[PDB]
Amino acid sequence: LHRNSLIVLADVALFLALYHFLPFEHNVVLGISMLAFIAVLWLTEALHVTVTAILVPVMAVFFGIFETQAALNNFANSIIFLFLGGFALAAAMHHQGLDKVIADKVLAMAQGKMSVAVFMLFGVTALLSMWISNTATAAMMLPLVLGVLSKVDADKQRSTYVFVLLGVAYSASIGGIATLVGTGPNAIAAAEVGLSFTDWMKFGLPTAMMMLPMAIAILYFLLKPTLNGMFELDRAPVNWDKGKVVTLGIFGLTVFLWIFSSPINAALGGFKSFDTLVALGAILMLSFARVVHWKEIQKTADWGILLLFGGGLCLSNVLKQTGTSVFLANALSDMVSHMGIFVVILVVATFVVFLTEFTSNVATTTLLIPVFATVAEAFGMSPVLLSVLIAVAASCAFMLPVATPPNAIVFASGHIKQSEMMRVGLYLNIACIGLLTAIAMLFWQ
Amino acid sequence: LHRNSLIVLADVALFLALYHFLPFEHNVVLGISMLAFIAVLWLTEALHVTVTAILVPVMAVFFGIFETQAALNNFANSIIFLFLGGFALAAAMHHQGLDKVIADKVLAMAQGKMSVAVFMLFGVTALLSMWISNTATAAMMLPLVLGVLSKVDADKQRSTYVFVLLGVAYSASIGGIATLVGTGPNAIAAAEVGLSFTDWMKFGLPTAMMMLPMAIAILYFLLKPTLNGMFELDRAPVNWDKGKVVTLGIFGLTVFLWIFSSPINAALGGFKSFDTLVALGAILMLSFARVVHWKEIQKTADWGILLLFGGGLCLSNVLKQTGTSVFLANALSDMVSHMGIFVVILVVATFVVFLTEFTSNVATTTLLIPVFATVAEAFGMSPVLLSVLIAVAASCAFMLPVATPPNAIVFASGHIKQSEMMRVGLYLNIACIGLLTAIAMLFWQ
Ligand code: NA
Ligand code: NA
Ligand code: NA
Ligand code: NA
Repeated sequence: LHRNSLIVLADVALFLALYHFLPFEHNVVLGISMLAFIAVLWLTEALHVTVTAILVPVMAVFFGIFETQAALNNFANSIIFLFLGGFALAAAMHHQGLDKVIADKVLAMAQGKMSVAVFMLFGVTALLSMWISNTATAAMMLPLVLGVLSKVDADKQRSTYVFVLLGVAYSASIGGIATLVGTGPNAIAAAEVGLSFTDWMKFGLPTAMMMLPMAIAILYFLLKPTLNGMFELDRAPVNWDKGKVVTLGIFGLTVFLWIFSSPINAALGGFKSFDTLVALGAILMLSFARVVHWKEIQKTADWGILLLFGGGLCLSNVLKQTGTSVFLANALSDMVSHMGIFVVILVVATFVVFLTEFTSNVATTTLLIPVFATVAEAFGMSPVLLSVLIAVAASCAFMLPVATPPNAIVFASGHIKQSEMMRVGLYLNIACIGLLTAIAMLFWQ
Repeated sequence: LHRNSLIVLADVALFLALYHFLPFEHNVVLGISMLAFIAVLWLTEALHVTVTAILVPVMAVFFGIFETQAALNNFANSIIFLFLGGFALAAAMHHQGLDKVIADKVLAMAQGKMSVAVFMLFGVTALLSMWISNTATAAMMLPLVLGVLSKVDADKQRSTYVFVLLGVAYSASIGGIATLVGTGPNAIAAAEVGLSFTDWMKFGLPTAMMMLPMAIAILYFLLKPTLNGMFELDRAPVNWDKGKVVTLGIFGLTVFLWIFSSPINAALGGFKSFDTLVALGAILMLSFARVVHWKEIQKTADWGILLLFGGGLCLSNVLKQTGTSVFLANALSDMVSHMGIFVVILVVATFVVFLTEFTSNVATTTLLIPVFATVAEAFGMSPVLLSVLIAVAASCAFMLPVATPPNAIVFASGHIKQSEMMRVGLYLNIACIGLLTAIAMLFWQ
């Protein structure tokens, strides 16, 4: 009866059709049929992204691709735990309120000017996003933005107070592209290609550094009348209490180890997934130091995403084992050799940047990274480039809401028009396809 | 400064002491020192049970027992997922309110009599517990019990209304010993020795059937004046709405497959952890049938316990790999051969039944099952017996509150005295040590 129940039934039909009708060696048919099936379910979101994630192994197993345990093992991948460590680290500084104090301390640095208020609102949203989340950083910033944009209250004077709402909802998404914790895609890239925390920062941070000015410049150079206004610093001020200095201390130590993971680990006897251990060491320090309880981390942790990661890793392995990765590489062989590597990464960059407007950031990365990385490997090229690219571009959701929760959060502010966001995003999208294809060309040799 | 911070520091000291001072082959020292360290942390609960669980792998890995990934893989064990399926199945019938309707439908079967009210209150709490939880079934029953015990309101007439409060808090714990979903210990036993869902029901259900009458008989034959009273059926009645019949349908189908897993799987081509698949198939059916959203399952699921499971599995493997399992078997060799198998299981049964009053149900099972099962295997005996026994006896917490949340829930009802519970539990404990040692002897050949 429901829309989504039909999409599912239509998909079951599609699979059954592809399964019986495709003219290839059995394994490839199965792999293709599965790929299409999952592809739909994550794009349409007829079933919750995570339910789909769980579906991958159960299928794999039933269609004899893997044994039950072999398939589930995917879910305990070390990056998944690294991300859990990220969730715990966030949970700590939110419950501690260290996110609030970094907001006030930097926001009250601006004396009483709306000019240097919003520019410091974007700079904080981005810096906080690096470690916390997007969905979380946005919902946490909304009250702080509405507080400031209440002096220039005139909402007949909209474009003063739309530049700042849409400003943070992008700064949350751009701040995610900074480190391996922050947004899902980055994790799925790292898990697929085997990146360290300090590896994904070498890519992402430059890109975030580049993109945030480029994004504000585009919002600015539409309709900004914000060089005017005054402040209302209205609420109780903040102060470092029982180890908000300790949470920062652990955080600092954790981030330190993460950056210097390469020499620290090497000069420690080279432990296997060192970053994940650092992330668990975080969980342990944070608990021994009593600074955050567990019930907090259980609420903060998005187990749905943690599960999703594994569902997609499983998929990747389904593609390899069935030889679907190699079959597609053969199929694309003529096309990709006729295309330049510029052409390819331009097409890839464009495809996602717009496909991410329709669908969930992760859901698409969980779909695309496996297909692309594994096919790239069949061609005997380094799957890293394409993967990192997909992961970044997936977080380039700037057009409509429903693209990312940060978009839908500043939108529910019953003010910003559908039409408005759609065309700033349309510019920013293209702006990015440039910047990415540009940077992706520079990170080659 | 805090109590627990010192316990931890004292433990760090203890480890360091055992590590440097024990006079054995390196591996055994390491294994022993670890075993002791963890043993403390789970018994004292100086760090949250789950934080300790995470500590196992991080140790294992740092002390070169396992590689980082190999260690984490423990957490994706198929039973862990089977339990997640249980959490989803529960989440469904609670959000759907199918737990409420099974309460009313059976409670309103009793026309207006307190005699057949409380006897049907225990029978429901136990039946609901089989699938839901203990902590959850208890907190869900408390309002339904206080509703009934408001006609015989006279709390100078306490022992009418203490027999029923303490009655359900035991019926929740006894109902847990029925199936593989229900309480943690049962899962940790199944994961350790490789039990099917239908395997742990062959043990547990008879034991629950036996124990519930035996427990009420002991509460009854203390201070019961409840053959008197009348009903106040006060609140809106219940009715089967949008697929409360569907939730029951899936539930029924799931439970059906679980029981008949053996012939269904065998006549299907023998898939590996069939029960876990059935449990995931539950999650999928429940979502396709739209009957429960995911955000619900993420709230219901105790990820803390799911993580704990893996922490203990890891431990077990730490014990094997270091040969600590074999070293202890050699150490106990003279003692256990001097003891009868009766003597042994009597000592085991007694030890836990009382140790579970001081500590968390799971925490102790996660500690003891590994030690006992792996040592039992070194003796070349079937680790099943001792394990099942420990898992059951761990859920025999009847004395003080803080033993189980169900105990602490009916206690916060600002009525039942410390002294009262402590001596009913003291009888019921001994009563069980009999029943278990009795049954455990019968389940031999
Ligand atoms: Na982020
Ligand atoms: Na998106
Ligand atoms: Na239970
Ligand atoms: Na207990």
